[PDB]
Amino acid sequence: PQITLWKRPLVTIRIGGQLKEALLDTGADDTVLEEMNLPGKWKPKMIGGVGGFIKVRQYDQIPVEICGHKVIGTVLVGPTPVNIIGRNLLTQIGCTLNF
Amino acid sequence: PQITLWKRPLVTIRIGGQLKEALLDTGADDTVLEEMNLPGKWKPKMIGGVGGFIKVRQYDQIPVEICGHKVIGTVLVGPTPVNIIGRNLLTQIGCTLNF
Ligand SMILES: COC(=O)N[C@H](C(=O)N[C@@H](Cc1ccccc1)[C@@H](O)CN(Cc1ccc(-c2ccccn2)cc1)NC(=O)[C@@H](NC(=O)OC)C(C)(C)C)C(C)(C)C
Repeated sequence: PQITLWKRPLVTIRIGGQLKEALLDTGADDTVLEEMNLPGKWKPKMIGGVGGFIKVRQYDQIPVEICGHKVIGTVLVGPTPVNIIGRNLLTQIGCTLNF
Repeated sequence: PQITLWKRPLVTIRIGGQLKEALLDTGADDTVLEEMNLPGKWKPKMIGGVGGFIKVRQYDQIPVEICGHKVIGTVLVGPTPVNIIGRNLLTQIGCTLNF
């Protein structure tokens, strides 16, 4: 698809049994999801945005379905205002900015 | 051009004679520049990112040059860690997210 930017670029994603809305974010290095109890090992990290830092849990090698595209990578979980799909997963779906 | 997302989509912008590096950010409603002086009236605004809110100064109808494209719109100035080009100006350059 070709997504214009008059509205927030929100899509539905699937992570295990859970459907969520998430923002396609070219200004995010990383994918950050709202609080959820994913399986397996995690590492505590801090990530920075506008307004300062938040503490997140880093889970590696997590399958996520984004608009029917299957990706597998790193997901951070923490007190983000919105679910954010960052470049680490945008690159796995083949996303580019065009103008 | 087409910009891949392997690295941060940083581009050079020109504003009022000044060169700046800025991030093309589909996850930003607004364009927000690091602290700088601009002419004309402004008013305070609070904008929220992942780590909370910052207070910025809102300037309307500011011309910006982004990758050869002349745009005019609202620019927020304040304590952002990075210059951000948000959807208000991305729409003016006709940017789409493609995958
Ligand atoms: C290298 O660090 C990052 O990549 N940081 C990312 C990040 O914060 N990205 C910012 C751009 C950025 C990059 C580097 C340093 C600082 C900031 C944005 O891509 C995503 N972010 C994601 C975001 C989106 C919505 C909201 C929000 C806020 C209030 C109410 C509803 N939503 C908060 C954060 N958007 C905003 O913060 C924007 N906020 C905004 O559009 O609010 C409507 C601003 C910018 C206009 C302030 C994450 C923490 C998401 C990984």
